[PDB]
Amino acid sequence: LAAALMQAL
Repeated sequence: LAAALMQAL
């Protein structure tokens, strides 16, 4: 999940 959200950066 972390990667799924951190793609924003």
